[PDB]
Amino acid sequence: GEIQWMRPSKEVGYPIINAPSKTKLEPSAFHYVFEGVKEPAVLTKNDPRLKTDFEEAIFSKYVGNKITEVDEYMKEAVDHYAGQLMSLDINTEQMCLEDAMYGTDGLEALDLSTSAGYPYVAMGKKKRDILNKQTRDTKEMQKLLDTYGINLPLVTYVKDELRSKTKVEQGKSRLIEASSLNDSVAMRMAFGNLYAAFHKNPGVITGSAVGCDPDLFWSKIPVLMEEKLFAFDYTGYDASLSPAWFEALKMVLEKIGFGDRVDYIDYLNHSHHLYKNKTYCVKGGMPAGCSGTSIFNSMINNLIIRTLLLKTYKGIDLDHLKMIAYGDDVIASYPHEVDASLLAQSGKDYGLTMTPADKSATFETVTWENVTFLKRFFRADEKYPFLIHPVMPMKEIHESIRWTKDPRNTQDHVRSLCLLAWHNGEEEYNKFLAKIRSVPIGRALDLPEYSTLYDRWLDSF
Ligand code: NA
Repeated sequence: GEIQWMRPSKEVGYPIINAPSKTKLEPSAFHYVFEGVKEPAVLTKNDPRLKTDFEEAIFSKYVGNKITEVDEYMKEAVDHYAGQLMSLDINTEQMCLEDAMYGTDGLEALDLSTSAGYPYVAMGKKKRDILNKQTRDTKEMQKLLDTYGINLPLVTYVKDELRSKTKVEQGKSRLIEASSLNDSVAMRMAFGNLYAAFHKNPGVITGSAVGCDPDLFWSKIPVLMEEKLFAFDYTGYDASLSPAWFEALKMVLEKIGFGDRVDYIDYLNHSHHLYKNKTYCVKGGMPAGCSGTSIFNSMINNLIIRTLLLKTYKGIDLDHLKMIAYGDDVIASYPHEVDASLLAQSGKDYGLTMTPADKSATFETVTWENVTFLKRFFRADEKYPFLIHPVMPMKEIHESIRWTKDPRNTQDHVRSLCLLAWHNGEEEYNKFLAKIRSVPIGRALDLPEYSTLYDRWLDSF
């Protein structure tokens, strides 16, 4: 991805957009009960903690575009992945406005919380004023579509979240490039059934895990994998995507029956954004921060891995590549060992920066013992080995519980963390609960005991 130009929005007929400058994150009642080192990300140029230009830092993610056209290796990758998706008999029919808005089997309703984007953000109009869960009214939305159309600028927001001290000082805050409600709705009408099919089929055929439930899905992943695992991390995946990857995605869509609306992919590839009082044009790069792009980023990841394997290992049998992606995150396997370091080298030529899995200093063999997916390790249950626990280390959980964004959601926040932590074992879980109950706020919470969670897990299969 590359920024073509940037300048005063006024010069191009757009208004100044107002975005919060103060974090909603504040120390929680557990701030001194647990260890942690993360702080709220810098949200403005004037933040005292900054040690470099903020504007430069947040847009440095656009490293440029390494490739223009789709080569022969990418074409083969497209043919193989598209052929694989064809086995799912995905309904190519457009989804009606109602379901696209309020959800249906395999697709959740629009998030009434998130931004409505332009121009609604500048008109002070919220989603709550357009959508009616109880009525499932599409009248209002339909008139807004007719009035403002599609292909609207994306509203850029800085993400309010915890970051390491280094990322804070270097102003390395992540961004949210919100699509207008109009575009979000139009894209779900065009691809709604595709989204539903992926959400309903997490695994090695879709090569996707979006919409998955780790508590249950972890037990299914191992049997789908080939003998030798391989993985790696990407540095700034979304922003690094070159225009060629978007063209390869359109080819996949065309082959599976959506050639009808590949134009929507262009909107993601060549897009314009509004940030504060400026407007800018980007070539390449997947608009980041929102879930609406999770599926497309996952599909593209399937194309990238296939391409690098074909380019690095002529004669590779893709029918035996078994991988599952969630955006840029991935767990993959093949019957034979492969060299991730070599694959990373090939990746540079395609505009991708690949590094050792889980932040290792060197590319080491990936095993069921050290592999992680969505930050969770895999651990067989002591009593029932066939049941696999998704294990997220307590470090991140401890980092999270030390801050709060709303005193009213304290119990939901802590309960969600408990659902993650108990997988670490009864001993660790009880220590976690004991510390929570060492302060008044914690003692007033209704939290599940270990045996209660273990029983509920067994009863969920
Ligand atoms: Na873009």
